[PDB]
This record gives sequence, C-alpha cells and structure tokens, in this order.
Amino acid sequence: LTQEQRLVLDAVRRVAREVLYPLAPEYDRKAEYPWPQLKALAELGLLGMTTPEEWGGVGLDSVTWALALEELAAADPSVAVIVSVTSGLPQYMLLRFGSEAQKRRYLVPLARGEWIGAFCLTEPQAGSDAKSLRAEARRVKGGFVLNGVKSWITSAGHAHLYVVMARTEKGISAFLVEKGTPGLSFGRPEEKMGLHAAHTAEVRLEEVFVPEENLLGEEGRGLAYALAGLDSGRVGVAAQAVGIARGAFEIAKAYAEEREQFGKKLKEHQAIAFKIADMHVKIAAARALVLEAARKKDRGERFTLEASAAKLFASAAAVEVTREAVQVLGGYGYHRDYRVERYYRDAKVTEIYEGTSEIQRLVIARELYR
Amino acid sequence: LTQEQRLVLDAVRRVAREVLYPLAPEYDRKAEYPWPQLKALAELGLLGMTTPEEWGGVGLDSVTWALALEELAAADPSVAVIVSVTSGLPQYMLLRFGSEAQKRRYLVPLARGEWIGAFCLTEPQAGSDAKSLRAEARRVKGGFVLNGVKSWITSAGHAHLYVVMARTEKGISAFLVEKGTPGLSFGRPEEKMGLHAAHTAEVRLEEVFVPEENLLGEEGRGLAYALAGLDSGRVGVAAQAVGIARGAFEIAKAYAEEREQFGKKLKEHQAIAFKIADMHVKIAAARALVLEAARKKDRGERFTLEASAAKLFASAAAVEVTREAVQVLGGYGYHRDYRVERYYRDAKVTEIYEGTSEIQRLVIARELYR
Ligand SMILES: Cc1cc2nc3c(=O)[nH]c(=O)nc-3n(C[C@H](O)[C@H](O)[C@H](O)COP(=O)(O)OP(=O)(O)OC[C@H]3O[C@@H](n4cnc5c(N)ncnc54)[C@H](O)[C@@H]3O)c2cc1C
Ligand SMILES: Cc1cc2nc3c(=O)[nH]c(=O)nc-3n(C[C@H](O)[C@H](O)[C@H](O)COP(=O)(O)OP(=O)(O)OC[C@H]3O[C@@H](n4cnc5c(N)ncnc54)[C@H](O)[C@@H]3O)c2cc1C
Repeated sequence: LTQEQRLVLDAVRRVAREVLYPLAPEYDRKAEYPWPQLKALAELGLLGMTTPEEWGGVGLDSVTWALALEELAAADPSVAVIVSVTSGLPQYMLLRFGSEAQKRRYLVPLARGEWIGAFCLTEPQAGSDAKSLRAEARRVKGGFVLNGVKSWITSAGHAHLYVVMARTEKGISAFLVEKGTPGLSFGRPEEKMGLHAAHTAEVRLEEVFVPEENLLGEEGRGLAYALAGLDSGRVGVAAQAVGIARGAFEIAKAYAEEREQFGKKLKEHQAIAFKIADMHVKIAAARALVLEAARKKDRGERFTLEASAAKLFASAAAVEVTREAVQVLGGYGYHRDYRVERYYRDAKVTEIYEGTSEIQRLVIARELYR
Repeated sequence: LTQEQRLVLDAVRRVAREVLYPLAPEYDRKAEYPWPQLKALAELGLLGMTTPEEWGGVGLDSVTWALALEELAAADPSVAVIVSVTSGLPQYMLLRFGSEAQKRRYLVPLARGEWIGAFCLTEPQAGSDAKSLRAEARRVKGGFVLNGVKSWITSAGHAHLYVVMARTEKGISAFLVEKGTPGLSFGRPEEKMGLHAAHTAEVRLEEVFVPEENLLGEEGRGLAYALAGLDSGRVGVAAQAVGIARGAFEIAKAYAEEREQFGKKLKEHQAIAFKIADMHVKIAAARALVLEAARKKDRGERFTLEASAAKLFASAAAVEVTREAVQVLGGYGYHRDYRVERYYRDAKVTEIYEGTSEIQRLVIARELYR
C-alpha cells in the first residue's frame, strides 16, 4: 500500500476502533439503528468513498475502499452494511446515470452523508428473480404514480432517499422517492438472526406521485443500471465478509494465547493451532480475491466474474472462520460478552444478500462459458 | 503483465503446449525420464529461471517464475517437478552461499540446463524432522568422507550434481557431489502413485570422498542454508499445484460443453455448472495466494507465512479440483486416455512433499505468533 492509501486506512481504523467497536454490543442487543456511528463516519466523508470529490465524496480507489469496508465490518457489520448500501447502488446509479440536477441535489447530500440512501428491488415474491418484479409505475400527467411493496430494504424508514425499481409500459425503471412523500409507507423492522442494528423493513408505496424529474435515466433500462452496480456491490460485500472473519479471528488468536487448559496455552495443542492457521489461510485467500477484483475494477475492465468469485468465497470463508472462532473460546465463544458469537450470526447472511451463493454460481458459470 | 513478462510466458506456453503436453501421456505410461522435454526447456534457459544472467540463468521475477511453473505443470506435472527441483535448492544454495569458483563450476552448468541437479536431505527415518538426519561426514585427509542413505531423491541417478546434507562434528553441512564419484550409487526408481516420469530413488554414499573445495558454506550451517530456499520452494510447489488444477479444470470445462446426457450438454445441468464454477474459484484463490507470496519475495521481505499458506491452500485445491474434474467426465474421467485421472494421482503428492500440510500449519501457526 502507498503512503496515501495507508493514511486513509489510518483514519478508518481510528473511527472504527473508537466509535464503532465500543458501541457495537449495545446497538446489537438493542437492535438500535446506528445514528452516532454513521454521523461519526459522515464527518470523515466515509459515507461517500465511492463518489468523486466533485460530488461530495472522497473518491477513493477500489483497493482502499475495499479495505475500509473490511475495517468497518470488523468493528460493526451492521454499520458496514448500511454504509455499503447508502454509498452503494444509490450513489452508483446517480453518478453514472443521473442528470446534473439530480447529482447536484441527491448525490451530494448522500456522498457527504447528510442523507442515508436506500435501494428497493426485492419483493415478497421476487428476490433472486428481480427481472420479474411486479411493482407498477403508470404515466400520470406530470410524472408517475407508483404502487407496490418492496421487502428487505436496508435502512427503510431511516433513509431520506429511496431508489425504487418499478415497472412501466416500457419496462423496469428506476425512481427517486424522498421520505415524507404522500403514499410512501414503511413496515416494522424485521427481527432477524443478525445485523440487528441494520434495520430492514418493507417500503410500501400506495399511489405515490413521482415528478418527471425524479425518474432516473432511461425508462425501461433500470434493471440494467442495477446489475451494473451489482459487480461493485459484491466486491463490497465480499470485503465485509472478510472483515467479519477478521474480527472474529483476532479474538480467537488472542484467546488461544491467553487461555490455558491441560497445562498449556490453547495454541500449544495442535488441534487449536491448526484451526488458527486454517482461519488465517481462508482470510488471506478471501482478501486476495477481493483486492484482485478491486484492482480490475480500477482498470476499467469487466469484472463480473471476479466479483462473484470474491463474494462467494469470502462469504463462505466468513461462515467457516466464525464457526471455528467460537469453537476456540469454548463455552465463552457462545457468550455475548465475547463477540465471536455475534460474528457467527452475521457471517451467515453474507451468503444470502447481494446475490445468494447459488446465484453467484450461476453468474460465475455463465461468465466462464461466455 | 508487462510486455517483457508476456514474452517469457508466451515462450513457456509454446514449449509446454508443443513439447510437454504431446509427450506427457507416453512418458507417464512408461514411467520414462523426460530428457527430451528437459532438453527443450534447457535450450530456452527455463532450467535456470531462478538464477541471474551473470550466472547462466534468465533471472525472471518471482511472478513470471510462478506463472511459468504453473504453465509447465498444467502440461506435465512430472516435468514441472524436475524443473522446480533442479532449479530449486541446488541453485538457490549455490547462488547465495557458494564461492566464486563453485558458482562458476556448478551454478552455470545447472542454470544453462546442461546439468540436472538434486537435493538430498530426506532419509529412511528422517523426513519432516530434518535435524535428526544420520548422513555422516567425517573430516579426512584434505577433504571429507561421507556415509549414509538419502531417500525419495528427485532425479536420483540422472542428476549430475547432488547437494548432500550430512553431519560433521560441527553439525549438518552442505556437500556438492558429482555423479561418477566412487562410493556413490543409486537405487531403482520408487514405484509411486503418480509423477511417474519424475524418477525418485535412493542415493547411497559408501565411503565417498569429497575434496575440501566441495563444501558449501560454513560447516555445520548446512541445515540453515537449506531451510532458506524452502520458502521459495514452497511458492514453486504451490504454483505447480495450481497448474495441476488448471490442467484438470480445462479438460472438464471443455467436456461439459461437448458431452450431452438427458438431452442437454452437461454444463446445462446446474450441479455440473456449479462444480465448474467451484473449481474456478479455488483455482483463482490459489493463484492469487501464490502471486501475493511471489511479489513479497521480490520485495525482499520475509514471506515464510505467505509461502506456507500458498502451498497448503493450492495443494488442497488441486486435490479438490481434480476429484471433481474426474467426476465431470463420469466413467471416462477414470480412463487413462482422458488425462484427468493422471492429474488426480499427481495432485495428492503436493500435500506431502516440500513440507506436508501438517507441517505447513505448524509453520503458519508459529509465524502467526512470532
Ligand atoms: C439483511 C438483508 C438485507 C437486504 N437488503 C436489501 C436491500 O437493501 N434492497 C433490496 O432490494 N433487497 C435486499 N435484501 C433482499 C435480498 O436481495 C434477497 O433476499 C435476494 O436477492 C433474493 O433472496 P430471496 O429472499 O428472494 O430468496 P429466493 O430468491 O426465493 O431464493 C430462495 C432459495 O432458492 C435459491 N434459488 C433461487 N433461484 C435459484 C435458481 N435459479 N437456481 C438455484 N437456486 C436458486 C436461492 O439461492 C435461495 O437458496 C436484503 C436481504 C437481507 C437478508
Ligand atoms: C514425489 C516425492 C519427491 C520427493 N523428493 C525429495 C527430494 O528431492 N529430496 C528430499 O530430501 N526429499 C524428497 N522427498 C521426501 C519428502 O521431502 C518427505 O517425504 C517429507 O519431507 C517428510 O515426509 P516423510 O515421508 O518423512 O513422513 P513423516 O515425516 O514420517 O510424516 C508422516 C506423517 O506424520 C506427520 N507429521 C510428522 N511430524 C509431525 C508433527 N510434528 N506433528 C504433526 N504431524 C506430523 C506428517 O505430516 C505425515 O502426515 C520427496 C517425496 C516425494 C513423495
């Protein structure tokens, strides 16, 4: 890493350790939306890592961006997912497909972290098959009228701007809906296994009016925009999966060096030393795939294949590492006060969102036979 | 890859694809030593990739080196092993610890590929635990007299130069022994599961006299010299493991495209498509780990951890990849004519030589707590 890249990570590391880490436990057991953490990050411009400085962001390179997400996830996976989403598709789509006026009033406040954004694609009946969503959008003189139900929306009810994907006569399109808008509604946050602080709920739209200017890019070419940003999002989630593995790993490594049983520190029993070594290898391999993808992105080359590979491997690595991390601490690994149990719960979901492991495999195979 | 790197690799592909690949089958079947392939590689200076030009080598960087070994192993694992060994410790040790006369006399002929080299350390009772070797080296009149047996020696009886690790009153030392020296004999090549063309056999030293000039480095410092090239050797084996995996993967991927069963091409069956994707992911992860260690090596940094991690991972990926590669071709995967079976047999040994997987984990663990 260059001095510059390490300077950035020095800042990310500081906020992660000083703000995210100490607050993580309370926010997880209370399933409380992380406003203090986000604000702490916005002030550092970290909610705009994927956006150029001339749009309110800090425009980092993909490698530094990936390592930052890992650092944030290692401290609080919940805070990291929200970050990756608000500076994810919402800021990706506005930047590459939005108008100068849209970029001026929407991108800027997102990149600067004044607003939290959200992406709405998933529907109760359509998940992996986005290409078949049923949210409607009819042309009304003045704009459009949206009707539908979006599910599993990260930051729902908290985000100021929502990028809603709906269908029109011409096809699937992207819309920009602000909070407060008449008709827009939010269900109660879903109770889940992990990512407790990262609220996810339904975004309900009943006869919501959207101005002609709130339409994002070409009508009917929205799904294409979304998939365009998915490659990046996956590298981002892959990065997070590595962070989740690293966070649990560090606790296990330290523990095996302090804890003693049968007259030796745990690391002195081959079984345990081998678990610590396997964990490391999985993490190193996972990060290697993440950075390779990030570098390819920066070279302006197609990186769909490398993105799914990294997402797929890292999420599996995260689950596999955390399982052993808990194991190393014995009973204590099951205790909330030791954090590894929290990492174990969060790890599993990385195999589901941002494209399930099954879907990542379809994409990979498709790419291999292109 | 830079222009120069592509040129070297383009040259590696040609020889691997026009010489190694075509001959591999009959040499494996007949368990025949690969002289023609070795000669074709020597002419290209490929038997000295790891040595500077001032000493007869082509002084390639670790990345081009790693990628080249991968390429050679993909076409013929047996030839790749001999290459990595003849240009492995024998040349590593001479370069770094040899005297001007020794490098001029032995290193140059090895680097140019005029001679094949061999490293003798392993004994019937000492394998993973090198320190407990029994080879004896007594200080005689104006020289040394060696006695002992070395087993599992790659290129035994074909190599012209043998680096024998024996012990003297001061400790384990490195000795250069040329073929033809009285007292030095060889056993018949061991009957192994794979790497058929890569003959390995016993190296007997019965009252073998070695002149003072043929001692490498400081007496009793030999074991240190050896473990010094070990990090590089493991990177090389890791690269070969990747090659073995690539070889099998390519055949299976293609087959899944041509073969049909139940009305579709195999790739159209999800289970098969997913196997192909999974093979790709572990191969990519393996390669990434290998190149990460290669670069660190080139930066002159300690890469003992990265070396063991790469070798441990790639070796396992080769076994996992080949297992499924055989599975994709069904009954034909078990047939000699389809080559995958050969990659499956060769892959397993990569988890054993150059430090078993159990050993790699000790190193990784030791390194993580250093
Ligand atoms: C914590 C979390 C946060 C999320 N945040 C958002 C968000 O902010 N915005 C948003 O729009 N969505 C979000 N989602 C939803 C997520 O994108 C969807 O869950 C996912 O895209 C599809 O999963 P599903 O629930 O529809 O399951 P399904 O698509 O019904 O799949 C169920 C099972 O079938 C498998 N499967 C499906 N199709 C195939 C196939 N063709 N071949 C083989 N197997 C198949 C799936 O892999 C899975 O194992 C989030 C989800 C979670 C858990
Ligand atoms: C094809 C091939 C080529 C080879 N070429 C050479 C060569 O050119 N030169 C040379 O000197 N040698 C060579 N060898 C030998 C090889 O280096 C040794 O086999 C290896 O270093 C040690 O294995 P071993 O056979 O002595 O088994 P052992 O050392 O007896 O080990 C047996 C089992 O016990 C495990 N084990 C050992 N110690 C521990 C421990 N402390 N904790 C946990 N588990 C342990 C091992 O991992 C293995 O699972 C070659 C071997 C093969 C198969």
